[PDB]
This record gives sequence, structure tokens and C-alpha cells, in this order.
Amino acid sequence: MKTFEILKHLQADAIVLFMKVHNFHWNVKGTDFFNVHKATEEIYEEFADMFDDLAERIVQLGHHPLVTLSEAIKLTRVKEETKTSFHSKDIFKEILEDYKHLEKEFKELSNTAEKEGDKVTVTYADDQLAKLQKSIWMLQAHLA
Amino acid sequence: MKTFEILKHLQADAIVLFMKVHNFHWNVKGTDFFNVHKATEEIYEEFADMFDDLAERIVQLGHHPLVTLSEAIKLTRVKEETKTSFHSKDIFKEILEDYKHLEKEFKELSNTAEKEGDKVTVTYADDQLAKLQKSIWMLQAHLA
Amino acid sequence: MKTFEILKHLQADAIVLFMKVHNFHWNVKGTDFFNVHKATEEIYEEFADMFDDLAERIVQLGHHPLVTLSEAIKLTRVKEETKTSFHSKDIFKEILEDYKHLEKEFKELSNTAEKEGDKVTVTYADDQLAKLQKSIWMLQAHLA
Amino acid sequence: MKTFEILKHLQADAIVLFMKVHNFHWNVKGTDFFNVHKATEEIYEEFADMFDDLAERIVQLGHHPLVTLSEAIKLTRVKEETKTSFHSKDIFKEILEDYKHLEKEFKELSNTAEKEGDKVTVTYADDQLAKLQKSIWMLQAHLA
Amino acid sequence: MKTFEILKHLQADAIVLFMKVHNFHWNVKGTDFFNVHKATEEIYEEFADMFDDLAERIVQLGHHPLVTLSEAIKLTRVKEETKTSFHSKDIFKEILEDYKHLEKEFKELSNTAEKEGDKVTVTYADDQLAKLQKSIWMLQAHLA
Amino acid sequence: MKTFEILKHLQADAIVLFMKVHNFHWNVKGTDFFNVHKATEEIYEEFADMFDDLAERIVQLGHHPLVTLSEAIKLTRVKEETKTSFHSKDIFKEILEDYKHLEKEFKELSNTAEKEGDKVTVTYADDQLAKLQKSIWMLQAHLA
Amino acid sequence: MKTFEILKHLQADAIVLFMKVHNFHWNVKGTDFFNVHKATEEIYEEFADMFDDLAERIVQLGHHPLVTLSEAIKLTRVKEETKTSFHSKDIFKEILEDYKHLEKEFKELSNTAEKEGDKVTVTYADDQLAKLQKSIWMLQAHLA
Amino acid sequence: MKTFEILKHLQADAIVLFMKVHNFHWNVKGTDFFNVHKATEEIYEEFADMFDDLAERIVQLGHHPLVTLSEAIKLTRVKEETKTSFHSKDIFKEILEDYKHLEKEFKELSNTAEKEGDKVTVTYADDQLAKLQKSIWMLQAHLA
Amino acid sequence: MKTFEILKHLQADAIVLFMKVHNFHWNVKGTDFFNVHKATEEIYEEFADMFDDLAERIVQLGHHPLVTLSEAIKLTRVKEETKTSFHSKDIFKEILEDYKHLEKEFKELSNTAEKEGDKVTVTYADDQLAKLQKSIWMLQAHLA
Amino acid sequence: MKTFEILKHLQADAIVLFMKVHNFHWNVKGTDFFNVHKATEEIYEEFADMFDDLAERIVQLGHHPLVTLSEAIKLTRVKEETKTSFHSKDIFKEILEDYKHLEKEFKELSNTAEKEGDKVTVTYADDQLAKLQKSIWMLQAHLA
Amino acid sequence: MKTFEILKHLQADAIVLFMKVHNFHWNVKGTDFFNVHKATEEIYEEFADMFDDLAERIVQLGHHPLVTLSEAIKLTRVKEETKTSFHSKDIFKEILEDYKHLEKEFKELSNTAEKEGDKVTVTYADDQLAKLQKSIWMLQAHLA
Amino acid sequence: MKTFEILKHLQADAIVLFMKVHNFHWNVKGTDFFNVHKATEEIYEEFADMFDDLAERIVQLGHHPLVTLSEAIKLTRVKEETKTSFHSKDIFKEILEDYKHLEKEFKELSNTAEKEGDKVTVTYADDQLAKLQKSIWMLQAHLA
Repeated sequence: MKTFEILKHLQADAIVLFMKVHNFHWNVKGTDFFNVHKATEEIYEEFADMFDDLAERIVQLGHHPLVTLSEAIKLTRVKEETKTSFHSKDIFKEILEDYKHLEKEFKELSNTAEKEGDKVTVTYADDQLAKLQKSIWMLQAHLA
Repeated sequence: MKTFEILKHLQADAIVLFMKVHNFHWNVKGTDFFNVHKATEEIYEEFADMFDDLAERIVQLGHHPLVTLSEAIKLTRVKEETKTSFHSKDIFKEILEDYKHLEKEFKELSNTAEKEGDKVTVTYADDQLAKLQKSIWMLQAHLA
Repeated sequence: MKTFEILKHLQADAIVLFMKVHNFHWNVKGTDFFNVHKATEEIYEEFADMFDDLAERIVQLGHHPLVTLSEAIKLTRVKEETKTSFHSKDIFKEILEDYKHLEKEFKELSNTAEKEGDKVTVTYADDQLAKLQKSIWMLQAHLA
Repeated sequence: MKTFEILKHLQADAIVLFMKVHNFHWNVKGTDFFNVHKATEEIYEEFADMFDDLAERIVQLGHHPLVTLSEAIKLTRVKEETKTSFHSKDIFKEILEDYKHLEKEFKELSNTAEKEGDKVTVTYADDQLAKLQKSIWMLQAHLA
Repeated sequence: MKTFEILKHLQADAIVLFMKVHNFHWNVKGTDFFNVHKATEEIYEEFADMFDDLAERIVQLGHHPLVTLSEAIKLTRVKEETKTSFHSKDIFKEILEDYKHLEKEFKELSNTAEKEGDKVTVTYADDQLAKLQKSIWMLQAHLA
Repeated sequence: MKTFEILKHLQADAIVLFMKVHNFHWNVKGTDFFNVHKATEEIYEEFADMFDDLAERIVQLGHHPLVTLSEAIKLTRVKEETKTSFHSKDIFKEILEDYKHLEKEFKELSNTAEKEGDKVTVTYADDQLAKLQKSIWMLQAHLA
Repeated sequence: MKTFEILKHLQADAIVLFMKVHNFHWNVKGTDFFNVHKATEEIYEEFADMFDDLAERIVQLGHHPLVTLSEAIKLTRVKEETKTSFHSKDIFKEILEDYKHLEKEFKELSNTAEKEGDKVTVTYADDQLAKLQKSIWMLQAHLA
Repeated sequence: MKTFEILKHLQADAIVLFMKVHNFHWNVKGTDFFNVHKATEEIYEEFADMFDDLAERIVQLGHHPLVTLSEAIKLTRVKEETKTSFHSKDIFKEILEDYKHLEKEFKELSNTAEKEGDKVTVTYADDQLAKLQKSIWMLQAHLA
Repeated sequence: MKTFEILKHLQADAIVLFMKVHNFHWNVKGTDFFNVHKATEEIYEEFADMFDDLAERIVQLGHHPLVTLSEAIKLTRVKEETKTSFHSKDIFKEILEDYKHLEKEFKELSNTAEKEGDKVTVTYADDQLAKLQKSIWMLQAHLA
Repeated sequence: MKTFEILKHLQADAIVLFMKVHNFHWNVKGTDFFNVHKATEEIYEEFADMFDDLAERIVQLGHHPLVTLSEAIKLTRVKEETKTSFHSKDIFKEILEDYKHLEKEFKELSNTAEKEGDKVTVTYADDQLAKLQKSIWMLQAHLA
Repeated sequence: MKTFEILKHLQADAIVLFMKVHNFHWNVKGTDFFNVHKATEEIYEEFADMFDDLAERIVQLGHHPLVTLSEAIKLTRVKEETKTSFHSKDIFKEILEDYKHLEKEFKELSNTAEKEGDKVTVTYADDQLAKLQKSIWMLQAHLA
Repeated sequence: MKTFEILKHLQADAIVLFMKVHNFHWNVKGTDFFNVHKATEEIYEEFADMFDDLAERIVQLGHHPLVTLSEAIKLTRVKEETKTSFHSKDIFKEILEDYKHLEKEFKELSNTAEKEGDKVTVTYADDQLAKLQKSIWMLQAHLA
């Protein structure tokens, strides 16, 4: 609910999503393999970058970012994926739903940070929103 | 004990160590801050790369790499760090001990893979050993 | 009046302005030729980029960008230039007035998008405003 | 029929085709999205470059290139596309037919320019023919 | 109090701070020399860049930036440093306090510009705030 | 059976495979064209590089590499492909089987070279094995 | 005699010549070794590129390029070299004679393609002629 | 009149023109100085490149290029400029007339080489014609 | 009169001149705007670099460079410019006179440093003289 | 005898030597062709650069550089070479003697400029001397 | 005999060989000068790199690398060359014999390190063997 | 005392100092390790470059540079360091004293070369003096 709390929960989602997409990356099979293998590598590296960005946002608010993977699992709103076989369509469907979750949270981040006069977090949140809106649009087109 | 099992436990250590050093990176304080902040970023990105490399080694053996962060926590031999205040000397002492752990495991990896005639894993293991030996030497010199 | 409508009319202006400045580029004569020839190429490529950017903004709002050149001509607020002989001073005077038009529209874009809570379009609009303010200042100095 | 007239009509086709493929680019849906989205961006930028090249050819013959988008619509032999929903196969079928049209025109350009002793336009036309022949071959293979 | 006045006083601070840190750069002594010598060069070049950025912001508001160094000294809120011997710790303490001053002013810049509907200055101010927040955090960690 | 003999037969396979995949590259048709056309170009250039590498290995053992294409055809274990129409799936199936053949041979190369104390050929063979294992894994995933 | 037939026979010559010069490259001995070793690597890579270029020319005429090395040996006008010992002077003498052969064929290619109105093959042929004329001139100077 | 004779006279013109424009470059005065100083450096380096290109064309025809500056002065159709004071307008007027001379000669080069079946010189001549046509157009626009 | 004193007064001139030309840069108006705006940015950055170079020369002589802007104003021989409106011709006239001043001082620097056997300052001074002589020549040509 | 006179005569030598070595470049024959062809291209481009450098030195002294090739022939101390057949050894012998001539002149340049207090020409002359001494040493070693 | 002892003696050879080839580099005379001068610079820089690599291998074994040049002379198996005149053929003969010495030692290094389970030194040794085998082959071809 | 003798003794110092700092590089321990390890690598590579530069200066005077490491030890004025344990402060103290020695010698080099009219060695010596003065200043600041 507070800005740093939204950030910390997003940092948890970021690494959990990194792991989820890492799973997809190595376990994707079928005629779409080559495209999905490449796309998922880009997607999980973006989540790795987001993890780093969010940590930076947290310290500048005078708080500690995630300390452990145990803490990431605690705070995450993302369900971890235990399956190792999917079809490529289901991979993109899953990632889309996760992006939609993130968009909702970054919207809340922006609004909450604005109310506190936290101009830097607002900028960061709005920039992430632009990236997410593009990713969502492309996955929606792919799945249409 | 089997090659793929050593690899999977190392993949678990890799991401746990990534997280541990990420913690150090953001929480380091004192006159050594600037050097340790930079060094730890390089160190955690190396563990992130190792995580990826090990996943690749696992699939080529016909097995699944780590599926979840929960699975990483299960398999890891590394204790997760919950503290958020250290002195820079203790950070390097900790990382050194972790490197020493990894060196022992990559030695075992190389030996085990050789016994199975797994030439590619041997090459990978021996290459990692070279990197670890350099990191260990430098931390030992720093702490001498 | 709605955000997507402002965007679509701006996309129309963008390509019409691209064409207008393309005309200037090839038809400029006189001792200022070399500077104006180069400047106008940069200016029309900026309008080409704007055309692309605006299309991206439109799809993310769930609408279709411009479909045809006929549609661009319909929606544009910019008068198309049929002359093929100008003096370089009149070229810069014309472009300045077009920039001023665009600035007014991007101001309206920013305000309208803000009212709808469209954070991404606001960022885009404000970024374009910065570019336009620089272009306007330089043309005003040139013509002073 | 004269060289400059062929060039001017081709310049009209170039920007109309730029717009047509820009439409395809943003409106493509389905499992082929990512490949077609990328390919169409390359294709429309090629038509944008062709537009520029043709303008250069026109001025060197002592004539004015296209002045307005209205003039492009007047001179074009290409039907503008008002639809906003296609399947990816139909996009490539359409572009192929347009390439075939262009090849016929650039053939005529080369022959006409040769008859007038316009060596530079011949070179330009023959170079464009090489590009078109490659594009056509690849689309034909894709659709076979 | 007005946006252009805040900008002009900040431009004065920027060059005065450039000079102050230039002084530190050349006069730093002791075992920290090499790190501080390098860091201060980066810091003073950032203030030189800020000086330029602020001048650009001023002209776009229709005002004149600083005309002379005499004018910079008049408008500055920063005390000029006449000492030529410091310890490296005091250098970082001083720079931190200056950054804190700048952060307060850029906050005021952002708020004031927002009230006037000056969207471009707001963006500029908020971007500078992000840079300052990072610099402050790192110096605070170093000094903790 | 001797190291240089394995190398020479592999050099023969390399150029024969280069040619086979060159055939696939130009003759592939269908909706997968663009991906297969690109992939096969990379694959045949890898076989061209392998051809060169193997020649280098042969001379360092004091023997002559392949002298003629006639000699390559003589020594090869690979059947030359006379067909000019395939479906993309069959192309990848074929290449996979060829990779599997190569992996078996490079395994034998490594083992044989080790027995002779030829350390350099062992390194070369094991490095090629790593490349082949990756290629095989990806084709197997694609075809699963 | 037909354009595609000239192209196919040239494609055969290209790979046969690649192989011939590859032979020279690895088997050259004597005080000229270092210069000839380097020059021959450049020469055989040029023949490899020519092989690719000619295949592209063939498909655009609606025909199949070379399918197998057996087919290259069938169609080639170049004698394969079975010797493994030469002097560097004889290497350059041989390559010169091969270049002269190619020049004659590319001349015929250009003339034949022109008669059929194949503008693209003419351009390609004339471009190759320029390269060959340079290579021939330099070898003639070397041997004078 | 023969191809090699046209080439040799053009090589003479090239270096004489290099010298003429070198003179302009260093002796230009007035408010246009900076633009003309830069433009003339580009122009004289182009003539230096042309000098080299023409020499290459001559040797491939089995003839000797220019041996001495005395020979260049003998063969040139260009009047050498002894003045050291001009106005920038007269510089561009002069260069334009020289370009026009060159265009006429390269036209004759192309036609003459075509009659002899010298395909490579034709290509070279036509390529130079394209460059000259652009230079002429721009100078004509500048002077209009 | 002493080497370090000449250097310190030149360092004062350098930053004062940086400021003077910064003023010109932002306040230039008229048809020459674009060229003068660009040229003045290069000129003021050169003075900024000179400021740095001179500081380095001072410390190597065992003295302190300028401590404050107040000290720069004290030591400078350059009049600060309070005007904000000039014509471009007067800008270049002013800068020329300043360059001439600097040339006289760097001449004195070189001579004085030579008398003291200060070889490094001589080299530095003579290198600056070369730069100044070029700048002066070009401005004199522009104004002729 | 005066500095500007030495410079002007050297500028004449520079272009005459450019031409002489250009002659060598295109007319060299024999087993050394490839090395001499390359070396002479580097050598003549160095003389072309020297020509430019010397012109710059002349204008900064308030004089006109060479106006025409006729003037270069007048002032040169270098004999123009009319032969078109040499052996590679004689080419290097000739160039060596020319370098030796230049070294003597640049020595005189340095001494004369020093006497006039022309610090910039001294620096230029001494820098050229370093280049010449290296070239001479290498040619002497080659010919030993 | 122990791994670290082999390494230390090789480090001694490395710098002694660096010096020997440095001698050759500067003292080579005759028509082969330019090729040998260049080749020897590459060769001595390789020995300089080897010197560094071996030092790194030594410290990782917990020992001190060479402390002094006196120690290098003590441990080396390479005879230092006091002559200053050779023919280029004798230079390559000498270097070949030194390479052969090194190959024998790196073979022993690899075998000895393997027996101790020193996987990293084995990798290093085998990699050096590959480089040496290439160098030896090329020198043998040159001298054949 | 003669120029070539000063150069030869400096070449001896250069490689001895290279070795001394190489020793420091690998044997440095303690909290300053990372900075000193890096700095010393840069320092010893500078001495390696100096070694090369001095050899070049010697041959251009018609003399032989150092032939052997034995000769370097003979001529050096630098004491070789046999210790393998130091503290980082003592490393910088030692290097400073060596730099001071070099500065004295390069001063003598410059003066001696000037007396002989050796302009090139003077330039070289004065350039080295500039580098040394910077290195000395920084080490003095570090140790203050």
C-alpha cells in the first residue's frame, strides 16, 4: 500500500517471473521452438533488469530491498510454475496474464508515489508502464 | 552424485549466491563502499551467468533444470543471508568461503563427468575452475 | 477531443508535414541551399519518426492508426504546399508556424491524456513538447 | 511514358505502398505476428527509401518530384487499402503483387532511360530490379 | 520563486559547484587520492553539463541565462571554497550537503513549473532529481 | 581409425554437409521459409568453418588434407542429396541425423586422439562436441 | 549457352576452384609461404562467395543451383589438382589461368544475359568482371 | 578518342582540378569561409580519389597512367588558376563549369568504352556520371 | 611573470572566455544562427578544456590552480561581456581579439618556461600556439 | 632561405614525390609486387598528407601556398621520373634518396624557424623529422 | 619436475625469448626486412603475454613467480643471443628450435599437471600447445 | 654521457623496472590489493612500452639496442627487488623514487640530445618528461 511496499512486492514478482520464464525458455518444444526460445530469453532478462531497478528504487526510499529468495517467495503475488511441459501458445498466454498483473501494479505504484510527492518513482513507474503496454499489445496481437 | 545432480545443486547455489551478493551490493556501507558496490555487481552478474550456463548443461544431459525459486532453496547448500548490515571485510570473507565451496563442487563435477565420459561437462567444469581459482586468489590476497 | 482522436489527427499532420518539408528539401535554391537542404532532410525524417511514434500510441489505446494517405489528407489540419519555388527564409517561417501548431496540439494531448489517467501518452506528449520547444527556439533565433 | 513521368508515378507508388505496408505492420494478428510485424517494418522503410531515391532521380532530370500527398494519390497505380484486418498470408500475397507491379515498371524505366541515353537512371533502375527480384523470389518461396 | 528565477539561480550554483569540485579534484591528498581524484572529475563534469542544461531551459522560457561569472557569484546560494587542503572524507561530506541543497531546489523547480503548466521543465527537473537521489544515496552509504 | 584418418573423413563429411545444407537453403519452400532460409545459411557456414578447422588439424599431424572434391566424395560417410523439394520439417530431421553422425565421430576423434597423447586434437574434438550437443538439443526440441 | 546454364557451370567452377586454392593454401612451402598462405585464403573465400552469388542468380531465373558436389564435378571446366607439392610461382601461374578462364565466361555471361534482357545478371556479371580484371592485372604484374 | 586516351586525359584533369580546388580551399575569404573551406576539402579529395580510380582503369587496359605532373599539365583540358583571391560565388561557378566538362567527358568515356565492349570501364564511367550529376545539381541550386 | 603566474592568469582567462562564448552561444540571432550556435559550442568547450589543462600544468609546478570563480575574475585580463544582443560578425570579431590576446600570452609562456628549463610547459605552450594560430587564421579569413 | 620559402619548396617536393611514387605504385613488377604495391600506396598518401600540412603552415605565416602544378614543377628540387619500368630494389633506393633530401630540408626548416621564433613550425618540422628518420632507417635495413 | 617448477622455468624462458626476438626484430636486415620486422614484433609480444600467463599460473599454485631478471637468467634453458647480425633465414631457424623446446616443455607441463589433478594448468598447457603447434607448422613450411 | 649511451642505460632501467613492478603486481596483499594490482599492471606495461620506444631511438642513432637481459642487468642503475612481501604504501614509495630517477635521466637525455642537434630525441625525451611529471605528482599526492 505504501510506495516502498509496492516496490518490494514488485521486486519479488520480478525474480519469480524471471524464474518462471527461465523455465519456459528451457522447456519449450515444437515448431515454434526457435522463436519462443529467443523471445523468452529476452523476457527473462527484462525481469532480471526490473529486479535490479526496483532494488535501486527501494534503497533511495531508505528501505532494504529483498534479502533472500525465501523473501521473494513470501512477498510474490505470482504463482510459481512446477510444470516442465507446455505448448508455446500457453507460454504466451501465461506471460500475457503476468504482464497484465504488472501493469495493474505499476499503475498503483505511479498513483501512490504521486500522492506522496515521490517524483522519481512516478517517472520510473510510468516508464515501466510504457514497456509493459508494448509487450501486452504484441502478445495480444500474437494471440488474436 | 550423478553429473546432472551435481549440476542441478550448483544451479541452485548459483541463484542463491546471486541473491546473497545482490543483498551485499545494496547494503554495503563505509569508506570501501564504491569499490565493493562495483565489485559485488560484477560478482552477482557472474552468478547469474553461471545459473544460465548450468541450465544449458542440464538440458543437454536430457534433464530439467530448476523449475522454481522454491526448488533452488530446496537444493542449495548455501545459507541465505537475512542480515542487512555488514562490514566490507566480512562481505569478502563470506564470498571467499562461497567460492571455496563452489571450487570443491566444480572439482567433483569435473571428476564425475570424466568417469561418465561426458567430455563437454568436463570442459565446462574445468573452465569454471579457472575462473574460481582467480577469484579465490584475489580475495585471499585482499584479506592477507 | 479524445486522446486517440488527437493522436490520429497528429499522425495525419506528421505525414503531411513530412511531405511538405520533403518538397522544401528538393526545391530550395540560393546561397543558403546547402544548409537548408541538410536541415530539411533532418526535419522531414523527424516527422517520419513522429508518424511511426503516433501509430504506436494509437494501437496501445486499442484503435487503428491511419490506414491510407487519403485518410491523412482528410484528418490533417496542415495545408499541403503546391508551390515549388520559395526563398529559404520563407521555408523556415513556414516550418516555424507548423511547429507552433504541433506544440499547441501536443499540449492538448498531454492535458487530455492526463485527465484520462493515460500516463504513457502524457510521457510521450511531454517528451515531444521538449523537442518542439527546442526546434521553435532555434528557428525563432534564426529569424530574429 | 517519358523517363521523368515513369519516375514520378513510381514515387507516387512508393509512398502509397509505404502507407499500405505501414497499415499491415500495425494491424497484423495471429501466430505469425512477430515475424510479419518485423518484416513489414523493413518493407515499409524500403519503400520510404525508394520514395527518396526517386525524388533524387527526378530533380537530376530537371523536374519537380511529388509536391503533395494529394499528388501521390493522383499519380499512383496502387490501390490504397482501407481494411484493418487481414491474415498474414494475404499480407504477403498482396505485397508480392505490388512487387511484381514495381518490377514491371522498373523494367520499363530501364528500357525507356536507355533509349534516351540516360545512363544514370538505367543504373538506378537495374539496381532496384535486383532488389525486387530478390524480394519476389523470397515471397514466392514463402507462399509455395 | 518564478520558474526562470529558480533555473537561473541553479545555473549559478552549477558553475560555482563545478569550480568547488574542480578545487577538490586537484587538491585532494592521501591514500584515497586515486579514487577521489577520479570521482571528483566525474562530479565536476556533471555540474558543467547541468550548467549547459539549465541555460537551455532558460532560453526556452524566453529569458537570458547567466551572462558572466560575476553574475554566477551574485546569484549562487553556494559558498565558494578558498581552502586548498582537505581530507577526502570532508570532500565527500561537503559534496553531499551541496547535493542535498540541489535536491531541495530541483524539488521546488518541479513543483513551481507544474503550477505554471511548464511540462518540459517538470520533466527536466524530475530527471535531475533521479540523478541527485542516486548521488546522495551513494555518498550517504560511503559516509555511514 | 587413426586420428588423421578420422579427421580426413570428417573433413569430407564437412564439405558434403555444407553442400547438402546449401541445397536445403535455396530449395526450402512454405510458411517456414524465412526462418529455415536463415537457419540453413548459418548451418552451412558452420560446416564451411569445420572444413577449414579440420584441414588445420590434419597438417599439424604432418598429413595432407583433402586435395579435391572427388576425394571428399570418396571419403564421405554422408549421402549426397539429389532432391530439390522437401518440407521444412524433413530438412531439420535430416540435419539432426547428420549432427548425430558427427557427434559419434567427434566422440571417436576425442577418444582416439587421447590414446595417442594428441592433446590439441582432443581439445578441438571436445569443443566441437559442445557445439554439436547444442545444435542437436535445439533440433530435438523443435521436432518434439 | 543459355544464361542459367552459364551460371550453373560457373557455380561448379567456383567450388572446384575454392577446393583447388584450399589445396594450395595448406600445401604451399618455401620463403614465400607467409604471403601465399594469406593470399590463397583470401582467394578461396572469394570463390566461396562467388559460389553463393551464382546460386542466388540461378534461383531468380527459376532454376535449381548445384545440388551436390558430384554435380559440381560433372559441370566444371576446371581440372581438379591432385598434387600436394608446388612452388609458389606455379600456384600464382595456375590461379592466373583460372582467372582468365573465369573472365572469358563472365564476358559470355554478360553478353548472353544482355541478349535475353536479363538486366540483373548483366550487372552481376559486369561487377564480377571488374574484380577479375583487378586480380588478373596483379598476378600478371607479380609474374612479369 | 580511344578509351585509354580519354581515361589518361581525365586523369590529367583530375589532378589539375585537385590543385585548382586546393587553391580555392586555402584562399577563400568572407562570411562564407567556413562552409566553402569545408566543401572544397571534400571536393579536392574527390578529385584525388578520381585520379587514383582512373590510373587503375588505365593499367587494366594494358597502358601506363600519368608518369609526371609535367605529363598531367600537357594532357589536361583544364586551365590552371593562378589567382589567389576570389569570392566564394565565383569559386562555385568555376567548379560547376569544371563538373560540366567532366560530365561531358565521362559521357564520351561510357559511349566509347561500350563500343569497344569494355564493360568494366562503362560501369566505372556510369558510376562517376551519377556522382557528377548530383554535384552539378547541388551547385546549380546553390547558384539559382 | 613567473611561469606559474602566467599559467594561473591564463586559467582565469580560460574560464572567463568559456563564459563569454557561452553567452554568445545562447544569445546569437539572425541568418547565421545555426553556424554560429554550433561554432561557439565548440569554442567554449575548447576553453573549458584549456581551463583543465592549465590546472594540470600548475600543480606539476607545485602550486595551486584557481580556487574560486572570484579568483578567476580577479586574475583575468579578459573583460566580461554583460550584453545579450550582438550580431554574429561582432561575435567573431570579439573572439578573434581574445585569441590574439591568448596567442601573445602563450608566446610569453613558452619563452618564460624555456628560460627556466621547464621543458614540459614549453611543449604544452607550443602545442596551444598551434591551435590558436589555426583559429586566428580561420577567423581572419572569415572576416576578410 | 626564409621559413615560408623552405615550406613552399617542400610543398612542391611533396606533390612531385606523390606523383613519382604513384608512378612506382602502378608500374612495379616482379615477385615483390604485392609488398611494394602496398608500401608505395602508403608512401604516396603520406606525401599527399605532407602537401596538405605544408599548405597549412604557409597560410599561418601569411603567405599563399602553391597555386598550380606548374608552380610545383618550378619550385621542386625533385627530378620527375619518366621511366615506367624499374626493379623493386631501385624503387626503394630512389625513395630512400628522396627521404634523405627531405630530412635535410626539414632540418633546415626547424633551424630556420627557430631563429625566427616560429615555435609552431619548429614543432611541425621536428615531428616530420621523426617520421622521416623511421622511414629512412627501415629502407636502409631493407637495402642492407 | 613439479608443476610450479616447470611453470617458473617456462616463465624464465618466456622473457629470455622475448628479449632474443626483440634483438632479432631491431637487427634484421635485407629484402625480407619488412615481413620479418613485423612477424618478430608479433612473436615477442606473444612471449611477453606468455610471461604474464605463467606468472598467473604460478600464484594460483601458491608460489611466487619470477622476482628479478637475474632470476630469469638463472632458471632459463634458453641461450641468450649476443650477436647483432643474422640473416632472416637464421632468425626463423632459431625461433623454430625455441618453439620446439617450448612444445616439449608444455607437453611435460600438461602431463605433470594432470598427474597432480591440476585441471586448470592442464587446460592452460593444452591451449598453449595448440598455439605452438601452429607456429611450428608455419615456420617449418616457410623453411621447407 | 652521449645520447645513445643515455638511451641504452634507460632501456636497461625500463625492463628492470618492468620486472620490479611485475613483482609488486603479483605479490601485493591487503585491503588496497585491488587498486594496486590494477595500477601496477598499467605501470609495468608503460615500462614495457618505454623499453620498445628507447630501442627505436637507439637504432635511429645507428646503434644496437640491448641484446640480452644480461646486458640490461649490466647497464641498469635500478636495484632489482628480491623481496616478495611488501605493504602497498612501500610499493608506491619505491615506484615514486624510480620515477624520480627516470625524470632526472630524461632531463639529461633532453639536454644532451639538444646539444648534439638531435631534434627527434629531444621531442621524445620531453614527451616522456610530461608523462613522468604526471605520474610523480599523483604518487606524491597519494603519499601526502
